[PDB]
Amino acid sequence: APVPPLIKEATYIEATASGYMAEGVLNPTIILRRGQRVDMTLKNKLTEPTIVHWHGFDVNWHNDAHPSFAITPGESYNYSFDVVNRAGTYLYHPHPHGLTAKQFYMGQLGLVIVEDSGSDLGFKYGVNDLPLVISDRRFIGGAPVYNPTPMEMIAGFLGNAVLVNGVKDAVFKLSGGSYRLRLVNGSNARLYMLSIVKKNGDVVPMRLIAVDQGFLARPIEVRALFLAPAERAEVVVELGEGVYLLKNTPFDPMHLEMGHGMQEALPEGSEYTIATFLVEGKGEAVPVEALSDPPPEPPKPTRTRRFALSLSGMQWTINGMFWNASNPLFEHVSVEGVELWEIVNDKASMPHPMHLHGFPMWIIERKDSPRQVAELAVDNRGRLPTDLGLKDTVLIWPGETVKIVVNFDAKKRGQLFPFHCHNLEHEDGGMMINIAVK
Ligand SMILES: [Cu+2]
Ligand SMILES: [Cu+2]
Repeated sequence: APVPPLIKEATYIEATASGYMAEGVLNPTIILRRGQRVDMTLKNKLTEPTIVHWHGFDVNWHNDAHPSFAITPGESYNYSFDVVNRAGTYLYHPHPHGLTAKQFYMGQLGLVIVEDSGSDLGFKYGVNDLPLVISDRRFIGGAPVYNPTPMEMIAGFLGNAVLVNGVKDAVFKLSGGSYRLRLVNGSNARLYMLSIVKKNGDVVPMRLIAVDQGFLARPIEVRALFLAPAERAEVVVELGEGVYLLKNTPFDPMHLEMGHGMQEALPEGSEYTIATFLVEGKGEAVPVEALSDPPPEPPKPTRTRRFALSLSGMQWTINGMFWNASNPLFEHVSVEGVELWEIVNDKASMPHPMHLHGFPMWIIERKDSPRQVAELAVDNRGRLPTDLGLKDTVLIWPGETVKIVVNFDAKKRGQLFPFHCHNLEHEDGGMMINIAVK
């Protein structure tokens, strides 16, 4: 069961080409307590600028940290803030404009686990509480390469092999029993439709217990789940003796941005094995029923804002806007109070996992979703099981409209927070804008 080692005291971290180094260990999982103080210094050991982003964290833009605060090689940057996020699985990764995709892909990506009273639900990290960070790489000669062509910058860079926690053909030797699996899409662009199945047997139901920003009100059994870049989904499964497989099952990738898609070595919608679970012996049963940290009801919006996701020529845009490299402080959108955002993805487009920094989002409704998505919805608002928890990254399919509500807390007025697609090629391509809180 190869998973990232834990790091209790993350006071110092170095950004290296192979990933974050702290205490001699690469990309360790930073575990924190809701309410505790974080204080750590980032040192840039790269040959280019960089900055760490605490994905999904409620912090000020200085501790976000905003792309404009990126540091040069040799410099350091200090983060100091109180952890006010709910128990959940978050991430820490690079955010320098134009260089994020490569740094991320070459190795810079770690997990941030926030714990609170009773959040471990009886599971032990590294034993039966397993984070599965799924990523893909394009191997040439057995080594990963990141050489996106202009067309791949438009569509997203897809690898020809999928890894779990940095391991190719990932295999887990487990004992029979209950397992909490923290599914994390750590890929640059690849979308997954995840299912757990008994080898040459049936699909194993997964009980979804948490997403990006924490626990759901109650567990929700699902058979498959879409997981786009940066989305997180924690599920509980009961494994008996035998062989189980974490797989990608068939779906329509909907690459309609430039005709109908390009030739791929490992088709996004093809069936393939992500990880193998060799379950042998009798292990511990961990009863899960009550999740004691429900998500709050969404607030009442006083203003509706429409967002159009479109490809303008060779430039991905949001309401026609895109990042201004010459002015990283440009205020694309001025917001205040509680707003309802209607995010509409063009038909001649591709799925985009939109992510908002600094403020979590409540998913209100999905409309005009493709059938493969509509069939998975569990309420009359077209919402998916993952849409039922508080989120920070949501997938919007071509032709689909996803409505979300966000509380732009007045406490953060005067600060800038990025709103962008988490497909890293799109992000580096400029599909990111600043949200200015007023
Ligand atoms: Cu973020
Ligand atoms: Cu995108």
